[PDB]
Amino acid sequence: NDTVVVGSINFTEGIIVANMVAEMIEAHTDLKVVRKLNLGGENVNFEAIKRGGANNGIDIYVEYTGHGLVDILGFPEPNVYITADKQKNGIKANFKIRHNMEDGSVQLADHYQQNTPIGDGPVLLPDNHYLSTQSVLSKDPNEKRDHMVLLEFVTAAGITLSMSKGEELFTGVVPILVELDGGVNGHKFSVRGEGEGDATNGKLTLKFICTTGKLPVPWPTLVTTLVQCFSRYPDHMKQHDFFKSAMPEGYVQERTISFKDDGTYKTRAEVKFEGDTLVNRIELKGIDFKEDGNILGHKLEYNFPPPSSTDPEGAYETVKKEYKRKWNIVWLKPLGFNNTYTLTVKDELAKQYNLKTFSDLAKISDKLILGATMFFLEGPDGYPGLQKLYNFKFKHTKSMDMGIRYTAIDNNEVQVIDAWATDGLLVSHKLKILEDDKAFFPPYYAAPIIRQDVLDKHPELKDVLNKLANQISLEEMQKLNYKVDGEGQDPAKVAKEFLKEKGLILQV
Repeated sequence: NDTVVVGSINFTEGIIVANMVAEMIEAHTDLKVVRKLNLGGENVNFEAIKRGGANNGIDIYVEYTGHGLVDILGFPEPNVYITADKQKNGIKANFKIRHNMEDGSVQLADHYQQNTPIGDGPVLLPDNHYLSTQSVLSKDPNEKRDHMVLLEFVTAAGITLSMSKGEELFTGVVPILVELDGGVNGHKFSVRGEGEGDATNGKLTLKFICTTGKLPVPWPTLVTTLVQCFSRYPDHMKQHDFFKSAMPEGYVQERTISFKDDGTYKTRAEVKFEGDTLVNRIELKGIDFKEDGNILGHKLEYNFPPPSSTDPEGAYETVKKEYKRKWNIVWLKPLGFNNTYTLTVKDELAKQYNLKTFSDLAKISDKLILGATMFFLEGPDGYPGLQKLYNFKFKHTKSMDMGIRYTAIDNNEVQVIDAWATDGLLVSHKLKILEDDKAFFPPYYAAPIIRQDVLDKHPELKDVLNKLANQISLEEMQKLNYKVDGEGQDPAKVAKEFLKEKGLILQV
């Protein structure tokens, strides 16, 4: 008759699902369940489970795959979106790097990038596309200087299915020399990197050494600054490779890297051929940095995010793998619903304009008004990035909180609203969810997760909580959330009755 702590945030769905977990544990084990309400941040349950029931924490809670992937692990290494900068005869790029910290924090680094050809020869000005990079950081146990070994795989994509003279310089393996002279808050340092790039495979192998003693910043903060000419452009996208077309004269790459709540890097680099060697010479100035912050205090983990989702189940397997390795938290089987953020329209408008996807809406955005939450319109991963990816051009966008957007779309003041996919008010307001076809919002698959040691003390918990696998669909979770948010039913009572009518608990 041991006790385990199940945690829940003060949100309808969270309370319902934690009550379900609790009732399953108590119905199939001799264990007592302590239901702990956690109030606060988005990872309040994550810190509660890292603490554990032994120290006023929790042992089990229902986590979401996308939340863990994005805000705790900083998964996928961003797809770097590249656009033509016609005024500069070059390209622009913006992206976010998410540096991991040991405690589950994420240091954001917003990257703004300008590339301009060095010579006056013609270059490829690309259609909008992206470069996907997978970076692996490692160490040479025989190297006593501050150093980083970097292995990178870059592939171009974003365009559905002969070459410049500069790409002819990339048919084989090209030696790479990288020189960085940097100053961060007055701390001067130099980095020299030697290696080789192979653009036909998109592979980069480099060894960077701080030649001036200890590096005052963490090595991953410099990975993006310390050779996109070595990206692998598939045969149908080679006309969009600005970087190779600018060779051998090369290009100037300038970047502003804004570390959220910390200083900024401003980098200017010349990327060019010298002899056979592709040389990247960089000047870096870092300013406004807290000397005890994540960057100057060396609080970032020595890694880059693990590789992307080639398998549509590899997202969940990635959170499982990383949570077990870093904090010994076991991800159990998913509950079965994807509580992703979404745009919804009244179903009759969707039927009138044959709307099923976000891009169908983006083709008609200029006619429609968007009434959304501040959470959506102002989130660093909300409406800005969604608009840039879909080129949303809504007639107006109105900030509507405190129930205003629901009544607004009901009264046709607004035609599109943001919502959680399991919002209980969606069906009662005859609203249709549209599919994020470009996958801007991460899938949010709910799955119980448990400390590994708690599972060692009571190994029966895995099966008892996996009895809920694929047992709650999006529609079922919607109906229960409506049972709590439309009618005033008790979340514990709604949960217990759902589990009873599905036969998941033995009572009665």
